[PDB]
Amino acid sequence: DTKEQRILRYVQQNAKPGDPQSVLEAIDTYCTQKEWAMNVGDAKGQIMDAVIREYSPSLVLELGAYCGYSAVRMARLLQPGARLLTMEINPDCAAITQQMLNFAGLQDKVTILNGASQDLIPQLKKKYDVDTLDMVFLDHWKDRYLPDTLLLEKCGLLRKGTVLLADNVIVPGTPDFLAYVRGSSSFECTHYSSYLEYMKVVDGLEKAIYQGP
Ligand SMILES: C[C@H](C[C@H]1O[C@@H](n2cnc3c(N)ncnc32)[C@H](O)[C@@H]1O)NC(=O)c1cc(-c2ccc(F)cc2)cc(O)c1O
Ligand SMILES: [Cl-]
Ligand SMILES: [Cl-]
Ligand SMILES: [Mg+2]
Repeated sequence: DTKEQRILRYVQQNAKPGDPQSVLEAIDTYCTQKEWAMNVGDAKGQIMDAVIREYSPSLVLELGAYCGYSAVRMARLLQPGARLLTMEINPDCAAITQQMLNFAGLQDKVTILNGASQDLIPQLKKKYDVDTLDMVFLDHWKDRYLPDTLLLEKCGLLRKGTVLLADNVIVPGTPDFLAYVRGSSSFECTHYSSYLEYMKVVDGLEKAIYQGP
């Protein structure tokens, strides 16, 4: 089996069904003590929590679900009736994410789509009945942050106030995306310095609020 399968099994055997916080704790324990994995982690995850609570978004889009850690993290703080859509290109990881959400009891709040963000984004309006997004969490391939931001705008999915929150802007790094949003009058940016998940290595989140054209 794979690392991701081991993580899922660990959660199933060390967390409480229907208890998202126990799921996050289980994943953090496994990744600290057993095998590292690219979940956003507790350090950055606390910042994410603070952002989600500030904005109380009704519709969030996540790019790059992996095992569902961040989807659990965000969805557990959404208000009743609010929704998360998350995309994952790797079919094995999409199935793990689905099962992780099911175990957490969040499956009614979250739709996990198996596919590439650049193919699925242009379908959101006609196929998934999306008007505009309140928040976007970018955590997929780092060289796709910029192209998919531009794609989101082209598709009419951003509104005044939409919050983009980007993981890994320092490690592995997303230098084109950071230069772009920081230099654009269409975004208001804030940098939240933190640490790479499960590691004593500096990383950060960037928040970029869309201001319109
Ligand atoms: C990119 C991955 C996260 C997931 O993104 C999905 N994905 C891809 N492209 C697409 C698409 N176009 N559409 C949808 N899903 C998509 C994929 O299949 C992964 O499951 N994340 C990382 O590689 C990542 C790596 C590190 C990292 C840091 C220090 C190191 F020494 C080594 C690795 C830390 C992090 O925090 C990460 O987030
Ligand atoms: Cl994650
Ligand atoms: Cl951490
Ligand atoms: Mg990441």
